[PDB]
Amino acid sequence: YSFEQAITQLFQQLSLSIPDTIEPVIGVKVGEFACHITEHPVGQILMFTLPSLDNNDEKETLLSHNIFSQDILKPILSWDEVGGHPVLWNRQPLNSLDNNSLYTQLEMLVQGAERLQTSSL
Amino acid sequence: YSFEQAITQLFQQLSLSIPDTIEPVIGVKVGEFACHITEHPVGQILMFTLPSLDNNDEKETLLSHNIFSQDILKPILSWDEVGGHPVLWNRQPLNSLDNNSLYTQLEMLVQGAERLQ
Repeated sequence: YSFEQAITQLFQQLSLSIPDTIEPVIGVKVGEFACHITEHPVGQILMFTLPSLDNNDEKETLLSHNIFSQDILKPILSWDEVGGHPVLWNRQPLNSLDNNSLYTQLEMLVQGAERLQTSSL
Repeated sequence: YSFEQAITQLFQQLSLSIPDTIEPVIGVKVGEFACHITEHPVGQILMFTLPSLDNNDEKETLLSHNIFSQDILKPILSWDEVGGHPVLWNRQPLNSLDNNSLYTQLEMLVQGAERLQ
């Protein structure tokens, strides 16, 4: 199961037109979240977005978002030390995907991005 | 591999006595790190340890340990809000394990705990 085929199916389930040329890093906008999909490392489908973090959130609160859960697609909050900004991402094997695999991954990623903006109050 | 079979092979490699009855959560002490191994969710082998972080590390420094890399066994640093302590963990599918898969996962987890310094 290649990246090309994976993206195709995903775009077919998003009511999106199958791109004639599938770039290495694909961008899909879900609401206000620009999500990027790519193969990294080879054999793994990685999805990531750049969230907005409340400057008033402590490290403990941010790290609490990364505790393991029963959903292996729950995204991880990290820092692009170099880029100087947060990176939220998830990941799964390209060889064990199901019809709804990629959609759920993208959905769990956005859901995680929304939770991060739900914390100030 | 069933959870029991994976644990048995790992313990043989670590030369550790295998309990008569294998519990769902299994611990192993490596150096100064107590590591816990369990199947969660079903079909996934989860390992985690409770590290001691450097109080000098800022928010950005701690979260930088979580960026994705080429090694899918690189551990994730998180926090248990109730216990009030950090939790470092990694995970991989039970259905795609090899002879040294769990040993490598444990090695990567401890290596990560050491990098937190």
